Amino acid sequence: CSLDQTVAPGNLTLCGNATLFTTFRPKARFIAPEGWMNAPMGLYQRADGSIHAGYQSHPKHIQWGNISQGAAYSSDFTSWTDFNGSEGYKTIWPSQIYDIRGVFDGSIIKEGIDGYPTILYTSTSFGPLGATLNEAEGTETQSLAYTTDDGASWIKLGYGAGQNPVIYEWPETNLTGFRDPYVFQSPRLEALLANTTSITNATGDHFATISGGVHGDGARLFLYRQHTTGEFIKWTYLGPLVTTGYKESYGEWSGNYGINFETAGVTRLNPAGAAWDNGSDTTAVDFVTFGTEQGRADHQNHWPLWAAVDYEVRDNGSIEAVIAYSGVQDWGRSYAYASFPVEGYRQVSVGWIYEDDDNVILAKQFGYQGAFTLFRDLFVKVVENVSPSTPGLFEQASWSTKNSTDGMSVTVTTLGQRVVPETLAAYKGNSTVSTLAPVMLNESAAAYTPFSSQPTDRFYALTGSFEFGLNTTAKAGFRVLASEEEYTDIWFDPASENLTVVRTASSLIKSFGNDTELAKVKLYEIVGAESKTLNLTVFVDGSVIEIYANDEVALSTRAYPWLANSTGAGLLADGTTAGDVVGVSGLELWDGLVDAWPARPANTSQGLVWDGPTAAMYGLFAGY
Amino acid sequence: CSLDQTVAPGNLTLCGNATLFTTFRPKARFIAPEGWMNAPMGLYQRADGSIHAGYQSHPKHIQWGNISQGAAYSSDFTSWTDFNGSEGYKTIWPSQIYDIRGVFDGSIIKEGIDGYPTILYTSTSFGPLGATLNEAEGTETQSLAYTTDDGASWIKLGYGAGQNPVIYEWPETNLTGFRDPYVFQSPRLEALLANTTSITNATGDHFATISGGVHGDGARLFLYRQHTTGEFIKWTYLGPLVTTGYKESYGEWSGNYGINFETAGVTRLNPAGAAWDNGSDTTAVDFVTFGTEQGRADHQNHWPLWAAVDYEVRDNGSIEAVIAYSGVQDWGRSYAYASFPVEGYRQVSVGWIYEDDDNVILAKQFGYQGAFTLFRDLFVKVVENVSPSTPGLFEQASWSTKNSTDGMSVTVTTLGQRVVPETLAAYKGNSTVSTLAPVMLNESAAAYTPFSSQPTDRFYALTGSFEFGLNTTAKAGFRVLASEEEYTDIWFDPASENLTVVRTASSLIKSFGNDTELAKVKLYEIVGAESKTLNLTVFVDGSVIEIYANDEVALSTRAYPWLANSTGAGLLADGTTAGDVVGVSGLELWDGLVDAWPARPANTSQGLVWDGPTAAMYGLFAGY
Ligand SMILES: *[C@@H]1O[C@H](CO)[C@@H](O[C@@H]2O[C@H](CO)[C@@H](O[C@@H]3O[C@H](CO[C@H]4O[C@H](CO[C@H]5O[C@H](CO)[C@@H](O)[C@H](O)[C@@H]5O[C@H]5O[C@H](CO)[C@@H](O)[C@H](O)[C@@H]5O)[C@@H](O)[C@H](O[C@H]5O[C@H](CO)[C@@H](O)[C@H](O)[C@@H]5O)[C@@H]4O)[C@@H](O)[C@H](O[C@H]4O[C@H](CO)[C@@H](O)[C@H](O)[C@@H]4O[C@H]4O[C@H](CO)[C@@H](O)[C@H](O)[C@@H]4O[C@H]4O[C@H](CO)[C@@H](O)[C@H](O)[C@@H]4O)[C@@H]3O)[C@H](O)[C@H]2NC(C)=O)[C@H](O)[C@H]1NC(C)=O
Ligand SMILES: *[C@@H]1O[C@H](CO)[C@@H](O[C@@H]2O[C@H](CO)[C@@H](O[C@@H]3O[C@H](CO[C@H]4O[C@H](CO[C@H]5O[C@H](CO)[C@@H](O)[C@H](O)[C@@H]5O[C@H]5O[C@H](CO)[C@@H](O)[C@H](O)[C@@H]5O)[C@@H](O)[C@H](O[C@H]5O[C@H](CO)[C@@H](O)[C@H](O)[C@@H]5O)[C@@H]4O)[C@@H](O)[C@H](O[C@H]4O[C@H](CO)[C@@H](O)[C@H](O)[C@@H]4O[C@H]4O[C@H](CO)[C@@H](O)[C@H](O)[C@@H]4O[C@H]4O[C@H](CO)[C@@H](O)[C@H](O)[C@@H]4O)[C@@H]3O)[C@H](O)[C@H]2NC(C)=O)[C@H](O)[C@H]1NC(C)=O
Ligand SMILES: *[C@@H]1O[C@H](CO)[C@@H](O[C@@H]2O[C@H](CO)[C@@H](O[C@@H]3O[C@H](CO[C@H]4O[C@H](CO)[C@@H](O)[C@H](O[C@H]5O[C@H](CO)[C@@H](O)[C@H](O)[C@@H]5O)[C@@H]4O)[C@@H](O)[C@H](O[C@H]4O[C@H](CO)[C@@H](O)[C@H](O)[C@@H]4O[C@@H]4O[C@H](CO)[C@@H](O)[C@H](O)[C@@H]4O)[C@@H]3O)[C@H](O)[C@H]2NC(C)=O)[C@H](O)[C@H]1NC(C)=O
Ligand SMILES: *[C@@H]1O[C@H](CO)[C@@H](O[C@@H]2O[C@H](CO)[C@@H](O[C@@H]3O[C@H](CO[C@H]4O[C@H](CO)[C@@H](O)[C@H](O[C@H]5O[C@H](CO)[C@@H](O)[C@H](O)[C@@H]5O)[C@@H]4O)[C@@H](O)[C@H](O[C@H]4O[C@H](CO)[C@@H](O)[C@H](O)[C@@H]4O[C@@H]4O[C@H](CO)[C@@H](O)[C@H](O)[C@@H]4O)[C@@H]3O)[C@H](O)[C@H]2NC(C)=O)[C@H](O)[C@H]1NC(C)=O
Ligand SMILES: *[C@@H]1O[C@H](CO)[C@@H](O)[C@H](O)[C@H]1NC(C)=O
Ligand SMILES: *[C@@H]1O[C@H](CO)[C@@H](O)[C@H](O)[C@H]1NC(C)=O
Ligand SMILES: *[C@@H]1O[C@H](CO)[C@@H](O)[C@H](O)[C@H]1NC(C)=O
Ligand SMILES: *[C@@H]1O[C@H](CO)[C@@H](O)[C@H](O)[C@H]1NC(C)=O
Ligand SMILES: *[C@@H]1O[C@H](CO)[C@@H](O)[C@H](O)[C@H]1NC(C)=O
Ligand SMILES: *[C@@H]1O[C@H](CO)[C@@H](O)[C@H](O)[C@H]1NC(C)=O
Ligand SMILES: *[C@@H]1O[C@H](CO)[C@@H](O)[C@H](O)[C@H]1NC(C)=O
Ligand SMILES: *[C@@H]1O[C@H](CO)[C@@H](O)[C@H](O)[C@H]1NC(C)=O
Ligand SMILES: *[C@@H]1O[C@H](CO)[C@@H](O)[C@H](O)[C@H]1NC(C)=O
Ligand SMILES: *[C@@H]1O[C@H](CO)[C@@H](O)[C@H](O)[C@H]1NC(C)=O
Ligand SMILES: *[C@@H]1O[C@H](CO)[C@@H](O)[C@H](O)[C@H]1NC(C)=O
Ligand SMILES: *[C@@H]1O[C@H](CO)[C@@H](O)[C@H](O)[C@H]1NC(C)=O
Ligand SMILES: *[C@@H]1O[C@H](CO)[C@@H](O)[C@H](O)[C@H]1NC(C)=O
Ligand SMILES: *[C@@H]1O[C@H](CO)[C@@H](O)[C@H](O)[C@H]1NC(C)=O
Ligand SMILES: *[C@@H]1O[C@H](CO)[C@@H](O)[C@H](O)[C@H]1NC(C)=O
Ligand SMILES: OC[C@H]1O[C@](O)(CO)[C@@H](O)[C@@H]1O
Ligand SMILES: OC[C@H]1O[C@](O)(CO)[C@@H](O)[C@@H]1O
Repeated sequence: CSLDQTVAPGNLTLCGNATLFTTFRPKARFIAPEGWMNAPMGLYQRADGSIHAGYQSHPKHIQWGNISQGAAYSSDFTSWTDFNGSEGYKTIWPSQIYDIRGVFDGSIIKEGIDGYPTILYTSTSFGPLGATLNEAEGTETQSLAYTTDDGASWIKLGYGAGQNPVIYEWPETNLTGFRDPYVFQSPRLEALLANTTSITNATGDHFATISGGVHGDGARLFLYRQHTTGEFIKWTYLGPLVTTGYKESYGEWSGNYGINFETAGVTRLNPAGAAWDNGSDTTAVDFVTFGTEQGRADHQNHWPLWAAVDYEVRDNGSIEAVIAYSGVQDWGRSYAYASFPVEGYRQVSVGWIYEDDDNVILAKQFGYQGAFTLFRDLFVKVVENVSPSTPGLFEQASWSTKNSTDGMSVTVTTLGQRVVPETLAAYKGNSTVSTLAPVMLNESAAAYTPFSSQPTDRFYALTGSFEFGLNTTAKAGFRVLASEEEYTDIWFDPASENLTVVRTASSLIKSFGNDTELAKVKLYEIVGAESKTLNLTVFVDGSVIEIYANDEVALSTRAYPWLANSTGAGLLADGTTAGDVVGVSGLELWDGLVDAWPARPANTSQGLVWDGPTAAMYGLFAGY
Repeated sequence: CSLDQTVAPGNLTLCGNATLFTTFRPKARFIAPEGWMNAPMGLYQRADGSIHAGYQSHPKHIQWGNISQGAAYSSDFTSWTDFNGSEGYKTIWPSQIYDIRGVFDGSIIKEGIDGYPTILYTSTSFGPLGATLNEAEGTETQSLAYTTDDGASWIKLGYGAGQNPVIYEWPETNLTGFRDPYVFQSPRLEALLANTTSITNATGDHFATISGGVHGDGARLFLYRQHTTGEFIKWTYLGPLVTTGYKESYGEWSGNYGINFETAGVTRLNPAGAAWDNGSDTTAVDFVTFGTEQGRADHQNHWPLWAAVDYEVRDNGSIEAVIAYSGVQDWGRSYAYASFPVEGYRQVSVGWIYEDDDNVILAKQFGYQGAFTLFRDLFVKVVENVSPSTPGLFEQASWSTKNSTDGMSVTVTTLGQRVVPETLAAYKGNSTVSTLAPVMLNESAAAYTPFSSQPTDRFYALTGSFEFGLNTTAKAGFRVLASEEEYTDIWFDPASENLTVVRTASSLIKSFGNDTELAKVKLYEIVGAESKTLNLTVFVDGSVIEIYANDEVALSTRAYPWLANSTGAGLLADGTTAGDVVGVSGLELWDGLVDAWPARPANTSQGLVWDGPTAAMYGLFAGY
C-alpha cells in the first residue's frame, strides 16, 4: 500500500485499517470521531444556549450495528466538543431486552421526567425488522430516558408495566415500520383539537409522530398526543397524520413517497423562521419533513422529502394533514433529516451524508463512514413580483402561487433552507477570502476557467450569481476538486431546469460512485426583468460537496480524487456565445473554513474490530 | 383474605401479593430474599475460606425470566449474608446481545483472568431454546467474567472476536441443548490424555463439560479442554464424555436418562471425600452427576442422577466415560445439583428444591418460589461384610460388589451423601435437643405415636435407627408437620424396599401437590446379623421436608399445612406384631435449627411486578 498522492493510485484495498483516515475526511462539519455514523438524533438547545447533537453511532466498525447515540455539543453549530464518559463518546446504548437490538432515532422533550430533558426513542428488540420484511409487534417500541447532567448521561425508565417501553402497541396491523418518534409542542394542533378532547381524553401539550407505513398500501405518519400534561408514560394514538400511496409520486419536483417513512418531523414556519401561533398568523405554513424508502432506483432507495400541509380535524378527534405541495429537502446522497427549535424563532434542520462506496470496498481503509450536512435554518421562502410567463409556474409542484388582484404578477411560496449564519460567519472569518472580479461568459469562454485565486486544500466555499437570458440554452457553473486528471463539475442548465453534478472524472479510484447527481431548480422570473439568476453556494469539505441554490435547493454529494493537487476550482461554460452570454458576479472563494473539532487530533481512529462468528448466528448486525 | 390458621383455610387466591410470605417459608437454609430462584451456580470457596454461592434469580417475580446470578456468602454453609450492590443481591445479569435472554448456570475457575476468580457461564440470546424445540446455534453460548472484589461484582470480557462468547460452535448438529459449563481440574484426565496431546494440541490444566443431547438420539455430555494453561479464551472440543440413549433407563434404581442433560458435573471421590490422584488411588471412583429432562412422568419431567464411570481414551485424544453403575442423587422435588471442591479433600453438592404448586395458584401470595437443599459432602460409601443373601444384591444397579476370596462376604461400593458437619453441629447447638427413649414397635403400637417431646414450630430435625427383622413385612417411619387433621407420613417398607412420603393429608389447602414420593433404599444386610437397620434423618424447614437414609439416599419434598398446630411429630407403625417387631433407637428431636439469614427481617418481600404487554410480544419470559 502506497499513499503517494503524486502518482496514480495503486490497489488501495491492500491498505490497512484506517490508513486512509485523513485522505478524504471532512474537517469543517459534524462527524463522529471514528467508525460508522448515520442519522442525527436527540437534537436540542440546552439551558445554557449550546446545541446538543446526538447521532446513530457504531464505533470501531464501518457498517451499522449495536446502534447507539454518540453525542457532542457546540455554542455556534460550527465548533464542537465530544462528550467523554464511561462509553467514550456514546451516551445511550443497547442495554435492556427492549432496546438490545439497537437504540434507534429519538427526539427531545425539553421539560420531561422530573423537569429534565427527556428523550423518546425507538427501542428495538429481536425479530425481522424492515419495510420489506414481515416485522411483528414488539420488535420496535418507544422508550424514555432522561438526563440530569445536560446530556453527559441518560437514565432509562425501568422495564415493565407502566414504565418502558411506553409505546408498544401497533396502531394498525401489518406495519412496514414503527419508529423515529418526533415529539413537538403545537399551539396550532392544540387549537384544532380543543373542541374534540372529550372524544379521546388526550389533553397534553406534547404531540408525537411515529414513522412507518402499511404493507402493500404505502407510507404512514401516525399522530399521538400526550394524554396528560406533565405526565410522560401515557401517549394516545389519534390517527394517521400523513397517508400516501404505495410508491405514489407527486411528480418530477417531489421525488417518490415509497412504501415507508423514516425520521419524519412536523413544524410550522413563516417567512422569518419558526412560527408558534395557533393558526392566527396568515403568513405561517405547516410542514412535514420525512424520508421515504423503496421509491428510488438509486441513492440507497432513499428520498429526503418535505410537504406543505393543510390540517383537517376528523370526527374522531384526530388530524389529517392534506398535502398542499411537496418537495425535496436534498437531492443528493443525504437522508435522515431532523429539525429542532432554536431560540429566536428558528427551526434548524440537519441530515446525514452517507459515503459513495456502496460495495464497501475502501470503508475499512477509511476507518469511518458518514458525516452530517451543514445545519440549516428553515423558513417560508416568499418570492414577490414573479412573472406569470415563468415556465411551468402554475404546475404549483413544490410551491404555491397567489395571483395579484390584476393578474399581472404572482407571489410564490415554498420551503426555504439556508446555512445557519453562525457557520457562514465562522467559515468566512477563519478562511483566506478572495473576492473575485465578475466574469462575463461569452464566445471567448473556455470550457473551464480557473478562479484568479485558488484553494490550498479540500476545505473551501464558493459563491456566485449566474445571470442568464430568459431564452438561454447555455450552461454554466463551478468545477471543484480539480486537477488536469480529476475534477467534479457542477452545471446548471436553465433550458432543462436541471442542476447536475457530473462525476465521471471525480476520481482515478474507480470503486467510488460516479453517477450524475441531479436537482430541479425553478428560476422564478421577476416582472420586468430581462434575465434570470441562479445564486449558487458550494462547500467542499474533504469528500463532501454540498450545494445550495437560491436558499431553496440543496444537493449533497461525494468526490474522492486521489491526487494531492486535485483541489482547484473555477467556472464552467457550455454554449456561451456573443449572443447567449452568462454574467457571473458576486464571486468569492473562502479557503480553509473552520477546524470543527479543535480538541481532536488529525487521526481519531481507535482501530476496527470484528464481532466474530456470532454476528452471523444472531443475524442482526454485519459484525464489522 | 383471612390469615386465621386456627380455622380451615378460606379462598387463599383472594390474598394479596406476599401476604403468605412467612407462612410456609424455610428459615434454616439457603433461599433468596424474595421472588423466583432456581439452580445453584458459581459455587466456590473464596481465598478467606468462606463459601460463595450463586443462584439463578428473578427478583420481584414468581416465574423464571431475565435470569441472573443472585449471590451470598457463608463461613460455615449454614449462616449466610447477602451481597448488596447496585442491583441489590444480583451480581451478574443480562446486559449484552450474547446474554440478554438470560445469564444461565456457570462454574468457577479459581485462578482465572489476571489471576482472579472467573466464571464460565451460559450466555443466552434470542431464538427457540429447549430440548423439545428447534434450537439453533448461537442461542446458547458460553462466556467469561471475573471478579476483583471476591464476588461483589463481575466484569465480563468484551463482546467480539477473540473475546466473549468464548465457546459458540456446536460440537454436533441438532443439539437439544448446549449449556451449564462445568469447569474442573483433573490429574486423572490429564494422565489419561498425556500421550495423545499431539493429536489435539490441548494441554491446559482445566477441563469443561457442556450439557446437552442430540434430537431423537439421547443426551450428551461434551468434554472440552482448555487449550493452553494460563489462557482462558481457547477451549478445544475433545469429544462426548457421556452418551446415553433416547429415554434409556438403567432400571428401577437409576431413574431415566431422558433426552437432554442439564447441570452436569464431573468429580472423583474416595471413602474420605474428594480424590485428586492421577488414577493411582485404587479406592477412588470417577463420578458424573447430571439432571435429565423428559424421562419422567412427574417431578417437572426432571431426574437428578449420578453415575460411576470408567474412563477410556479414544484414538482421537478424547475420553469415553463408560457407565459402571447409575443412581439417583435425590428422589423428590429437587434438581440442578452442583458440586464444588472444598478445603480438606471435600466435594460438596447442593441442589434446588422447587415448590409443589405447579399450576401457580398461590405463588404470588407467597411472593417467592424455591430454596436450596442442604449442602452435602460427597464420598465413596463402602459397606464391608455384606451378606451374599441380601436380596437383589448382585443386580449391582446403583452400587458395585466385590466378593471376598472365600465368597462368604461382599464389599459394597456406592455414592455416599451426608449433610455437611458444620450444618449438623450448628443445627443441634442452636436447637432445643430432646434425646428420646428407644421405642419397641410391636402388637401394642398405635398407627401414630407422638414423640415424648414435641416441636414448637415448623423448623426441626429428627433422627432414628429402625431395626427390622430380615423377613419383616412391617412398615415404620416418622409422621411430621402433624395435627389431627393435617400430617405428612414418611414410611419405610423393607419388603418392597420403598421409602415413601404420603401427602394425601399434608394440607387442607387442596391446590398443592399431594402425590406420594418414593425412593428405593437397599438395606445391605451384614454377615452374622439377624436384623437390618434403616438410619433415617429428617429436616423440617417451613414447607421443606428433606430426608436422608444411611448417608446414601436423599428425598426432598414439600408440605404446606394451613393450621398453626400442624407441627407435631412421632413414630409410624404398620403391621408390627408380637412376632414382627421394629426396634427404634437413637431417637432425637432438634427443635429450632438455625436462623440461616440473621441480617434479614422476617419479611424481605419488595413486592411483585408485571413486565407488561411486551412480555408476550418478546415471548421469552412469562412476565410475572
Ligand atoms: C434484568 O435485570 C437487570 C438488572 O437487574 C434489569 O436492569 C436494571 O433495572 C432496574 C429497575 O428498572 C434499574 O434500576 C433503576 O436504576 C435507576 C438508576 O439507573 C442509573 O444508575 C444506576 C446505579 O448507578 C450506581 O451504580 C453504578 C454501577 O455500579 C455506578 O456506576 C453509579 O455511579 C452509581 O453508583 C453509586 O450508587 C451505587 C448504589 O446504587 C453505589 O454502589 C456506588 O458506590 C455509587 O455511590 C446504574 O447502574 C444505571 O446504569 C444502567 O442503566 C443505564 C441506563 O439507565 C445504562 O446506560 C447503563 O449501561 C446501565 O445498564 C443508571 O446509570 C434508578 O433511578 C431507578 O430507581 C428509581 O425507580 C424505581 C421505580 O422504577 C423506584 O423504586 C426508585 O425509587 C427510583 O424512582 C425514584 O427516583 C426517580 C428519580 O431519581 C424519580 O423519577 C421517581 O419518581 C422516584 O422518586 C421517588 O423518590 C423520591 C425521593 O428521592 C420522591 O420525591 C418521589 O416522590 C418518589 O417516591 C432504578 O433503581 C437498573 O438500573 C437496571 N440495571 C442495569 C445494569 O441494567 C433489567 O431491567 C432486567 N430485565 C428484564 C427484562 O426484566
Ligand atoms: C454495544 O455497545 C455497548 C456500549 O458501548 C457495549 O458494551 C460495552 O462494551 C465495552 C467493550 O467490551 C465494555 O468496555 C470494557 O469495560 C471493562 C470494565 O467494565 C466494568 O467497568 C465499566 C466502567 O466502570 C466505570 O464506569 C461506570 C459507569 O459510570 C461506574 O459505575 C464505575 O464505577 C466506573 O466508574 C469509574 O470510571 C469511569 C470511567 O470509565 C469514570 O467516569 C468514573 O468517574 C469512575 O471513576 C462498567 O461500565 C462496566 O459495567 C457494565 O458491564 C458489566 C459487566 O462487565 C455489567 O454488569 C454492567 O451492568 C454494565 O453493563 C463494568 O463494571 C474494561 O475492563 C474493558 O477494558 C479492557 O478491555 C479492553 C479490551 O477489550 C482493553 O482495551 C482495555 O485496555 C482493558 O483491558 C485491559 O485491562 C484488563 C484488566 O483491567 C486486562 O485483563 C487486559 O489484559 C488489559 O490490560 C492491559 O493494560 C494493562 C495496564 O493497565 C497491561 O498490564 C496489560 O498488558 C494490557 O495492555 C472495556 O473497557 C463496556 O463495559 C460495555 N458497557 C456496557 C454498558 O455494557 C456492547 O458490547 C455493544 N454490543 C455489541 C453487540 O457490539
Ligand atoms: C401483585 O403482583 C403483580 C405482579 O405479578 C402486580 O402487577 C400485576 O400483575 C398481573 C400478573 O401477575 C397483571 O395481570 C395481567 O393483566 C393483564 C391486563 O392488564 C390490564 O388490565 C389491568 C386490570 O385493570 C390493569 O391493571 C393493567 O394496567 C397495568 O399495566 C399497564 C400496561 O399494560 C400499565 O400502563 C398500567 O400503568 C398498569 O401498570 C392493564 O391495563 C392481563 O391481560 C393478564 O391476563 C392474563 O392472565 C390472567 C391470569 O393468569 C388470565 O386470567 C388471563 O386469561 C390472561 O392469561 C392468559 O395467560 C396465559 C399465560 O400468560 C396465556 O397463555 C394467555 O394468552 C392469557 O394471557 C393478567 O391478568 C396485572 O395487570 C399487573 N398489574 C399492574 C401492573 O398494575 C400487581 O400490581 C401487584 N399488586 C400490588 C398491589 O402491588
Ligand atoms: C482490521 O479491522 C478488522 C475489523 O473489520 C479486524 O478484524 C478482522 O475483521 C475481518 C472482517 O472485517 C475478519 O474477516 C472475516 O474473517 C472470517 C474468518 O476468520 C477466521 O480466519 C481469520 C484469518 O486467519 C482469523 O484471523 C480469525 O481469527 C480471529 O477471530 C477468531 C474468532 O473466529 C478469534 O478466536 C481469533 O482470536 C481472531 O480474533 C478467524 O479464525 C471470515 O469468515 C469472514 O469471511 C467473509 O468475509 C470476507 C470479506 O468480505 C469474504 O471474503 C468471505 O467470503 C466471507 O464473506 C461472506 O460474507 C458475506 C457478508 O459477511 C456473507 O453473505 C457470506 O456468508 C460470507 O461470510 C471475514 O473474512 C477477520 O477475521 C478479523 N480479524 C481478527 C478479529 O483478527 C482486523 O483485526 C483489523 N486489523 C488490524 C491489524 O487491527
Ligand atoms: C498534478 O499532479 C499530477 C501527478 O503528480 C501531475 O501529472 C499534474 O501535472 C499536476 N499538476 C496540475 C494538474 O496542475
Ligand atoms: C487488489 O488486491 C486484492 C487483494 O486485496 C486482489 O484480490 C485484487 O485482485 C487486487 N486488484 C487488482 C490486482 O487489480
Ligand atoms: C399481517 O397481519 C397479521 C397479524 O395482524 C399476521 O397474521 C400476518 O402474518 C401479517 N403478515 C402477512 C404477510 O399477512
Ligand atoms: C380516526 O379516524 C381515522 C380515519 O378513519 C382512522 O384512520 C383512525 O385510525 C381513527 N382513530 C382511531 C380509531 O383511534
Ligand atoms: C392567475 O394568473 C394567470 C395569468 O394572469 C391566469 O391564467 C389564471 O387564471 C389566474 N388564476 C386565478 C385564480 O385568477
Ligand atoms: C472562527 O471559527 C470559530 C468557531 O466557529 C468562531 O467562533 C470564530 O468567530 C471564527 N473567527 C472569525 C469569524 O474571525
Ligand atoms: C467576453 O468575455 C471576455 C472575458 O470575460 C471579456 O473580456 C469581454 O469583454 C466579453 N465581451 C463583451 C462584449 O463584453
Ligand atoms: C432534466 O431532468 C429530468 C429529470 O427530472 C430528465 O427527465 C430530463 O431528461 C433532463 N433533461 C436534460 C436536458 O438533461
Ligand atoms: C389444632 O387446631 C385445630 C383448629 O384450631 C383444632 O381443631 C385441633 O383440635 C387443634 N389441636 C390438635 C390437633 O391437637
Ligand atoms: C437439524 O440440523 C440442520 C442444521 O445442521 C437444520 O437444517 C435442521 O433444520 C435441523 N432440524 C431439524 C428438525 O432437522
Ligand atoms: C472423537 O471420536 C468420538 C468417537 O467417534 C467422536 O464422537 C468425537 O466427535 C471425536 N472428536 C472430534 C471429531 O473432535
Ligand atoms: C460372588 O459370590 C456369590 C455368592 O458366593 C457367587 O454366586 C458369585 O459367583 C461370586 N462371583 C464371583 C465373580 O466369584
Ligand atoms: C449456632 O449457629 C451458628 C451459625 O451457623 C453457629 O456458628 C454456632 O456455632 C451455633 N451454635 C452452637 C453450636 O452452639
Ligand atoms: C411392646 O411394646 C411396648 C411399647 O413399646 C413395650 O412397653 C413392651 O415392652 C413391648 N413388648 C415386649 C415384649 O418387649
Ligand atoms: C415399590 O416401588 C416400585 C417402584 O420402584 C413399585 O413398582 C412397586 O409397586 C412398589 N411396591 C410397593 C409394595 O409399594
Ligand atoms: O439507525 C437506525 C435509524 O436510521 C433510520 O433507519 C434512517 O436511515 C431511522 O429510521 C432509524 O431510527
Ligand atoms: O435457569 C436456567 C438454568 O436452569 C437449568 O435449566 C436447570 O433447571 C439449567 O440447565 C439452566 O442453566
